[PDB]
Amino acid sequence: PSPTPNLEIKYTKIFINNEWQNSESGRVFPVYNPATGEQVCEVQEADKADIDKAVQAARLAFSLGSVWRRMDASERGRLLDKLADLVERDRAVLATMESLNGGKPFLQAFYVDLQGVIKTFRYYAGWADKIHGMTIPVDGDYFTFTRHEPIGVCGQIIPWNFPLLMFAWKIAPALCCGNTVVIKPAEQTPLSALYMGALIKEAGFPPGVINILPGYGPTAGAAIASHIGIDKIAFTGSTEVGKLIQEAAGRSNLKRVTLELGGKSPNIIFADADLDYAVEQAHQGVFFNQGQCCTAGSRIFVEESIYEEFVRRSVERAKRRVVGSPFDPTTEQGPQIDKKQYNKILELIQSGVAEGAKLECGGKGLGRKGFFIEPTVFSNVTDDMRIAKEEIFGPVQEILRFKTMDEVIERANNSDFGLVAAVFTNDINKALTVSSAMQAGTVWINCYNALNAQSPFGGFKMSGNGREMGEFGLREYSEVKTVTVKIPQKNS
Amino acid sequence: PSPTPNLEIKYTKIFINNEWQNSESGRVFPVYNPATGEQVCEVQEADKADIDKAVQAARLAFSLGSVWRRMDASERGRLLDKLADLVERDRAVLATMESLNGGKPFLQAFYVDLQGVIKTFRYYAGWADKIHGMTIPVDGDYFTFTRHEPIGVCGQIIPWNFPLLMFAWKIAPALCCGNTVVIKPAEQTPLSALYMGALIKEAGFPPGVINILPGYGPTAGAAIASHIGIDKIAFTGSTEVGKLIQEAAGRSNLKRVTLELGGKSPNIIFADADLDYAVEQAHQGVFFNQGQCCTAGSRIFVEESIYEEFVRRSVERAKRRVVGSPFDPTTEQGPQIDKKQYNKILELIQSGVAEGAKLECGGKGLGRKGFFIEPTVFSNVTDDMRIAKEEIFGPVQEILRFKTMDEVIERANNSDFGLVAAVFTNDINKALTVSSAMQAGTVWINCYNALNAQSPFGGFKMSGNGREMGEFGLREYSEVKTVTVKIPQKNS
Amino acid sequence: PSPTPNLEIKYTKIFINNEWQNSESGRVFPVYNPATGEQVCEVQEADKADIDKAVQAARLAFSLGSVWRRMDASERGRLLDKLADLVERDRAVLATMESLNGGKPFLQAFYVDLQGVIKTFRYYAGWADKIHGMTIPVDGDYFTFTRHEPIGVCGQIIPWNFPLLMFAWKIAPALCCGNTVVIKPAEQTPLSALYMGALIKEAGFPPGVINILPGYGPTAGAAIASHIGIDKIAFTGSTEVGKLIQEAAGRSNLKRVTLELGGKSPNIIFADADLDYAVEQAHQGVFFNQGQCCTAGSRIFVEESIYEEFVRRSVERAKRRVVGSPFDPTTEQGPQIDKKQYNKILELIQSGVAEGAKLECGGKGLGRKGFFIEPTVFSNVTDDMRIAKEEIFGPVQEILRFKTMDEVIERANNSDFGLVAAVFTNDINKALTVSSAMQAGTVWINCYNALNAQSPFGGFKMSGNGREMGEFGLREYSEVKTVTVKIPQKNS
Amino acid sequence: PSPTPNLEIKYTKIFINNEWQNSESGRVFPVYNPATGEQVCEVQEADKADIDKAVQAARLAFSLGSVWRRMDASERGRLLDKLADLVERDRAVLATMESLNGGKPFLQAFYVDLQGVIKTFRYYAGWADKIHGMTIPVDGDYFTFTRHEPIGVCGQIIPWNFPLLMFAWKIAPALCCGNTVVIKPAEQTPLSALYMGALIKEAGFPPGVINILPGYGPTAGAAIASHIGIDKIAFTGSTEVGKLIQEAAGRSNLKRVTLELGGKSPNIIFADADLDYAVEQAHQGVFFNQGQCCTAGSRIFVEESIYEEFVRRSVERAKRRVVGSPFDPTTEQGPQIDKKQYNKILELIQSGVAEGAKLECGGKGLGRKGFFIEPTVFSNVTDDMRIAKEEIFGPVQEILRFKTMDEVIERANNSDFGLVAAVFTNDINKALTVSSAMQAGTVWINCYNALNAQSPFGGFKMSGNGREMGEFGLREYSEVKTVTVKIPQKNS
Ligand SMILES: CS(=O)(=O)c1ccc(-c2nn(-c3ccc(C#N)cc3)cc2C(=O)Nc2cccc(F)c2)cc1
Ligand SMILES: CS(=O)(=O)c1ccc(-c2nn(-c3ccc(C#N)cc3)cc2C(=O)Nc2cccc(F)c2)cc1
Repeated sequence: PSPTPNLEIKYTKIFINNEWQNSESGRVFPVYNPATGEQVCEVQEADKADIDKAVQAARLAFSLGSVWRRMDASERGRLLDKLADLVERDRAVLATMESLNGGKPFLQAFYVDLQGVIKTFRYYAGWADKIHGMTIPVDGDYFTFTRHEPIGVCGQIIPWNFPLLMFAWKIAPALCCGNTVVIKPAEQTPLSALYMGALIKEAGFPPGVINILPGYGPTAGAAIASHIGIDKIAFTGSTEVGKLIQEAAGRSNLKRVTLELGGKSPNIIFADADLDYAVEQAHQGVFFNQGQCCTAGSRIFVEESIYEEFVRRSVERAKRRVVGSPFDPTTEQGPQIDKKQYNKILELIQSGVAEGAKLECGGKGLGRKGFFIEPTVFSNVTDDMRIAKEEIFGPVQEILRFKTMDEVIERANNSDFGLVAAVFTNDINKALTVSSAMQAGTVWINCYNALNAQSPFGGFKMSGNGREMGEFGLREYSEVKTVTVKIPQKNS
Repeated sequence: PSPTPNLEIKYTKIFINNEWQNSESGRVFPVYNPATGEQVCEVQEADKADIDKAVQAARLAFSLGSVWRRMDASERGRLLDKLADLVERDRAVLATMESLNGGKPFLQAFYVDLQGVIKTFRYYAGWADKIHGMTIPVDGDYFTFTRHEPIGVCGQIIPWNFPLLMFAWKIAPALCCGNTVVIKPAEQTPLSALYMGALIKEAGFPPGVINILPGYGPTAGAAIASHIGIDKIAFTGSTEVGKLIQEAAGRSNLKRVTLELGGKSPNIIFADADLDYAVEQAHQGVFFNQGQCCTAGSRIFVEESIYEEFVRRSVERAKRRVVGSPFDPTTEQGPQIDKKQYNKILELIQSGVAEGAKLECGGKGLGRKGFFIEPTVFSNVTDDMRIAKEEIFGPVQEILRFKTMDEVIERANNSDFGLVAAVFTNDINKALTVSSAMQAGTVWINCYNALNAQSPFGGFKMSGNGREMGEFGLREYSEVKTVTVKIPQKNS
Repeated sequence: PSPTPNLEIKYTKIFINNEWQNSESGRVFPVYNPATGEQVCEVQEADKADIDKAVQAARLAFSLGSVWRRMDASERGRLLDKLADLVERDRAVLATMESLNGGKPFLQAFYVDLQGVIKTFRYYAGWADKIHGMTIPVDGDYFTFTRHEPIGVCGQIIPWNFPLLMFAWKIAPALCCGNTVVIKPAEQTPLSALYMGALIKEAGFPPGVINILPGYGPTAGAAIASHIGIDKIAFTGSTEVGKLIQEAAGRSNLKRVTLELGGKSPNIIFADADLDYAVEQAHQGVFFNQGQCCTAGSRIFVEESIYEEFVRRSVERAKRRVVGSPFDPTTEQGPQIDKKQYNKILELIQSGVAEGAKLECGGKGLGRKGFFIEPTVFSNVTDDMRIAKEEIFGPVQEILRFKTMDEVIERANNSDFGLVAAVFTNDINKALTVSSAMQAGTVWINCYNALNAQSPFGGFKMSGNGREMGEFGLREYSEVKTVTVKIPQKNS
Repeated sequence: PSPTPNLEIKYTKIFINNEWQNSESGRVFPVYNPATGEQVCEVQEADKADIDKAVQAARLAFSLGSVWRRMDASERGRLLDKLADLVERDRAVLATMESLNGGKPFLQAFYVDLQGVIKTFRYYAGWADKIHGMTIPVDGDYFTFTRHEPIGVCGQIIPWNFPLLMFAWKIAPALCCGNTVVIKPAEQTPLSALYMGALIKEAGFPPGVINILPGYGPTAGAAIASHIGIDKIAFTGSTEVGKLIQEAAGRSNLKRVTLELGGKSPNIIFADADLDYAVEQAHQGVFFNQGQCCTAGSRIFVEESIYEEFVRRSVERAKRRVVGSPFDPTTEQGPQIDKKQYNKILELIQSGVAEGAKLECGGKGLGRKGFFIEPTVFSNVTDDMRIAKEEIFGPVQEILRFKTMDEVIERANNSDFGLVAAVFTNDINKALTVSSAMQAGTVWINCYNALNAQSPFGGFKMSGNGREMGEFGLREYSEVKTVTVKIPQKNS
């Protein structure tokens, strides 16, 4: 498969009540190609004026007697299935948008990102009419049962590293439970989300059920975060910004909050692991999606006996990593998202050099246009170094060394982040000892980034609150109502 | 049974690491008898220095490979079953200690409060080894499972409405999941919790698993909220302080938060019901626990056919409600908790007379000695009156009128709270339409505040976040960890 | 919608390994139009020889490393969704087949049976990747989890009253869990099942996963019931044959057994109920699909206060019930399935007149061709009469009177059949009383025949073993394997 | 703990309605200690007349509105926890009378059989109030929920090799769900079950909730199977009788059947495991309880590299096992249950020495101090010997040899039995591939026989139907009833 030639950007307006609207201020903002820097198009810039309108529509679409509220639970699933069909039909167009907007390699956005989007919508389409309450045997002459209802208007804010995928992970479980959505995609990458508005209208969702508002964080985002008519907010996923999301939630109307924040995920490589397999898996664990994943990956602990051999082949693998244009089927790594990310990475690269880390390869930017960075590897990294803490959303792999399994566990847990961990060993005792001792929401054994629509995802400690994906992602978007009836009889 | 004669307050210290301690400052605050104003005793006053030492004890008792961690989950239940036995043994003392401290009648404290305290422990004693994760059939050659691990150190702040019940409702699920507890009772009523520390040590819980710290809210409670070493705060109290708890969690720790806030809960009485049963149940929905209940039936909606009849028996019975010492067996209504709330119950009962509301009996007090307030009935209330919109933690009963069911549904959900609602009818259709239409976490049909260890609670909107009790109460003290293992084949 | 004009019966051979085979004996058997008595086509007759080939085809398709065993669970759902897509395209053809071969009125086969067929496949298409095991916190240093694996080859026998719907109800849950199927439709109505064989091959199901063998009971059915290579049997039909299935299973290989055996389901009409609603619903619960429903409300208990006028309204409703050709849109009632059922109904109608029942209307066969019978009503049918005890599969309504809820509860339960119940009342206490105090797998309140893909349904006593549909239908097609790992330290 | 000195069998009569009765015939049957051959006491011999009397008692205690029905589910749990207390109190008495009757070493019966009994009662004491149904979101104006209700009278037939452990594993889940029980202990060892009848009436269970009917299989056991007043049967015994049980059930009233038939469980041991640990767990895998376990533990495969070192340390441990009297503390092996069981395994011991298999030790006995067969170790056994395929419930170890993981999985699955498996290895991929490829209900990794109260236990293939001893054990004793109510409007 190949990218769409030229490709027209048809959808650049605000999506409210299934109509394309201009911004109330008339303003727009540009969207760039991170591989070249060219301005790709311009998008309506939503502000508090537009956010209030979408909440108004989402509230009306959620009132009793509404088509969305009345709709059979199985029919909410059929709409999700219909949406997944339109995404598969336009799988090549949406993958091209993700490449042009996010700098992701095309074949990556086609076989990974778009695959996850389709499978997420298909998975949650099956959960619609299977969200069960319970009947409970309470003391006394009572009949007590439990109803799971939708909370209401759900404001959602998603980031730029996985634009379409995060868009799916946010709306699929929320619609599955019958909520209405007001979602703001990242200002850098709003194109794939706006195209989703066209498919949503094509699938037949009632008006106002899904309202997409592109705009900036301090404007549209802060309007959502403190809106008194919004009942639940879901944010992804900077740990710093997430502090204010949960700050404005409590100061406004006490929304229920879900967070999917960052992490400095460790990756333990015991000496008794498939060496050729571990070096490639730890490399893809760091360098996938230009290092722009919350599930990196940065801290790689390797046992000393195989440390110098692991470092050697990791450097060989990093040097041959093909960095180039996203539309090229040989490219493995695209550019970074923007200049601010590009600057912050090179700063963090220079901090490691100025602190005793061995720069084995790379170290600076690539080319003159866009935001390409060399695949770089820092050796002899210690726990106190600046690059040891501080997540680096870039292609920088950092290899540490360790003795004793008890030491690597204490160090890998010695962190305020607890999103993800990965251990590589062939001893079942070592694998289950570490995985049960890790303070992380997802722990992979002999793999990395093994994500799926069936397995829940989310971090420990300051890596987020609540879990997405799987059945446990449905618990974020429901509200338990208990009903107790006085019974004359009461029998078993 | 009979109140314990000449009972001394043996435990007035601070419970850290299964030991009694003084304030690091040496400060001390007094506890009062609201039926009399007498100073009961003096308790140590904890603060940031003492809270820090409680977190250190709780963090060590939660350490990997601790006694509390390696312990079989089944013995976690037998430890909680043992606590229930000690409470059952010392039942008369605790009901006495709750009567002298909280101002509740001894027999109600004996038959209601402690019956629920005992049941809550025995209930969660069985859940301890029945906390289940899941193995997920997932795409690709993988084997994915989850394990429900305890979050960690849990800070808990309970009010004075039910000093012992709220204490049990908090620590029972937390310890059942395997957490450590840094709990802070209310300033007015910290004694029943301090005796529990003795039973806790007597039962055999390892030192540090439960830390009881009496003190002031803005002094000790804020130290729990802002402590970077606490993984989760669970708060029950006023809605305004719950917003700060929400804000204090985002400003510092991003800890998981469970709030349980105010009420102002509707009580819909239909014409086809039993007036004799509905009058008394609605009367006990207001005046139970001296009107100091988050689930108090504030607004009563009576059908137009039977309203003036409803008020007649209501006011009639409300003149027979005995208000006396909480130790006389005939007494049903004790005193209000203290002077700040005593004056507040009256400033708003003045607002009722000041507005179009029509008083039908009481409204002043008794002189007496403590903080006793007359059983007051109001009538011909309108929806916009301040009193039909202010959470009154006092024995005042406001009785409205309604015509159609569609009107009473809109008038009931028109409030920012949403903890509780109740319907009284014999019609199957009216009982089910109204019960589903309400926006509350708990809906009763032909009963009121019939709670149990089973079934969750609750509830909606600005009244709380999450649910205690039932199975779902456990979900707020667990932590879901996903483990994915690469497998060579994957069959089935 | 209109029936397909002159319909080709294209698929009349045995379906094994996604191929069309002739009978090893070379025999064929005829299929008849129950409304005209004329022959429709000839079908290959499956015997013990053909059953043997199907078993080894289904056994081979279930072997480790096969396509069906290694396929993602989500893809087993994709194939089920595609199968539902192919049914909705050929919805008019299959409804024509079922109307032609079963005597059902066309519009009712199009809007009820075919709707349930589609909704069933869609519902179970979602369950595939959502069948979860559990992780259990057991005593000692262990890690215990559970997998739900498919049982293996499932033999299934379905009746003739809902040929297509029973076909979907049986193969959807079995395929959802990953089993292979050997299914034998009733000899009277094998055609729509054989057309499903073509859709299965078109949908892309691997060969041998589904095998359809049309034939007779003592030949095809008996060979399935006693096959040593078949792991589970699922029979739906008469209670008499249900005893032989559970017997042959014990004599062969102790294969698991599911039974749906029907019964004599009561319908209780209280004077508190909507009379005109209950008259119409209870008349639908007796006469639906020519009275050939296992859930038929054969015994209608009516309160004496409204007995004589409920009876009269029912007689008027029966006298205007339109009987005619299944292809005519005005027809509500078609013919019975064959001469054997036709005679059994006419003999039971004679027993009612003999034992002293008031034949209020109808009671004799209508016309010369086909197997049409007049709508029939009885009265004062005391519990000892034969029509009150024996299950009638015909358009015969039987009305009893009662005096007390406690009396009608005991009378309705006095039966070896406990499949389905129904109470009509507007009081919630009476609705809770009967529904909880009855021995029936499904209790409908103020409705009848409200079947879903989401609700279980099954027998209590001699009316079946286990359930189908809902979540609980899946547990009858899954083996639970427990895996326990000795782990080093174990930290709960 | 020492065995009770001169214990007298106080309880010798049949237990019906919490009363001791004699047999309706007056016939009695003698019970023997197989470690002395001397007759110990005489027990009333139950038969059809006594079985009919117990069913009528069991049916009345289950009738609607009874004490057992109306009783709160949580108090059903308190009654179970009370039984566990009395068992731990009379722990010594129940221990010695299990060694006197069953013939097991006293400290084994004290620290194994009794530990399992107390944990089983206390594990199911918590499940009683936590059996939940579910509310279903179905299509249309309906509200659908399910209730998990007890089936009714349940007949149980435990074997002789774990009289008290099987007694708890049977009645605890049944009573947990609210059933009534008619249980028949083994004719070889009925005494400890009879004492439990005293502890039952001591604990306070209503009369008739549990009835103990000591007798013979072909006499009283068959009266349970063929009784039309019993809604469900649970066997546990030999595969041959279990086939007859499902025939007697299908021939009568279609009662639900769950069997625990046991068989030839394999045990794989790879060369990368600790030999000290592997040979010891393999010894106790087939030598525990004098080899009279369903698991067993029979076919022990060993990799080539360590086979002739495995047998060296095995025959060391075999001739080191101190056989003797059950009361001697230094005794590890006891006597077989009786002479016919003693006679069949010697008939099979010669069916290896004569079938070409090599013997390593034992193979005779030690006199006639009882029915003692000395620790015997085989070697060089092939798969199609009568020894490696049949019912050797004695202390016979069968050490096989295998080469490839693929080969031993075929050779281990090649069995009509397959109740349990076990694999010893440190390789993560080996332990995962083998454990998933096994056709067994329980498979252990680096352990054996590690049964716990929390984990379900059952059999695959022909040993056979149903699961017990977990959450899923509850499913076996509950009936699912669906309740659907027509509501005025959806709103979902
Ligand atoms: C959240 S709350 O602080 O607002 C509150 C509200 C109501 C009650 C309450 N109230 N009553 C009550 C009793 C009698 C009458 C009368 N006449 C009126 C009310 C009973 C309860 C109650 O929870 N029981 C209970 C029972 C079993 C287990 C358990 F854990 C708790 C307690 C606290
Ligand atoms: C179904 S069965 O009749 O085939 C059978 C099989 C194994 C055992 C068994 N065996 N052992 C065992 C003990 C020691 C040694 C040694 N050395 C070897 C095996 C322990 C058990 C056992 O169930 N424990 C248990 C523990 C806690 C709770 C509970 F509910 C059950 C019992 C019956």
